[PDB]
Amino acid sequence: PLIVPYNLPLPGGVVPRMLITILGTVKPNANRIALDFQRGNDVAFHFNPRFNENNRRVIVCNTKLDNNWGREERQSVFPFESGKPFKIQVLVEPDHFKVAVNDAHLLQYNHRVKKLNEISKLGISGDIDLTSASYTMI
Ligand SMILES: CO[C@@H]1[C@@H](n2cc(-c3ccc(Cl)c(F)c3F)nn2)[C@@H](O)[C@@H](CO)O[C@@H]1Cc1cn(C2(C(F)F)COC2)nn1
Ligand SMILES: [Cl-]
Repeated sequence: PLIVPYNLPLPGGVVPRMLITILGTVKPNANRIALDFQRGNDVAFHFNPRFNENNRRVIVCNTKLDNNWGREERQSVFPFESGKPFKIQVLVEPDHFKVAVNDAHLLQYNHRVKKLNEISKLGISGDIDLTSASYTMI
């Protein structure tokens, strides 16, 4: 187990068939979780579970370019529960990131940042106890 915030290096960036697995437990009374796939200061893919946005649970995804957030993609399907162990899997495909939680498909996010081989860091932050962060090629 690791203390958040945690930075997982992605040397030479990401590539199709790369499967990133994040294991942990959501804290009790969690407010937020964030995964940030970064290309330098740009955030290619921000994955942001919010547990109380106007008393609703929502997944927010976005990209940050030149320090500016773009158009949010939102999902009401919310597989996380406070206090419970989770597995987030991000599968890199040619045209999108595919996300599954606890072995159930959640969403896809089309690549806005095109240079996959420069997306060289994954930041993990928010209201979790982080057990592990690793990747493999499927
Ligand atoms: C409150 O900041 C968040 C941003 N955010 C979260 C974290 C964050 C830090 C620490 C932790 Cl531990 C953690 F979990 C975290 F989510 N940092 N930045 C990020 O979630 C962003 C996603 O779109 O939304 C917000 C910023 C934002 C959105 N927008 C609009 C458009 F441009 F997107 C939507 O109408 C205009 N303008 N600004
Ligand atoms: Cl944090």
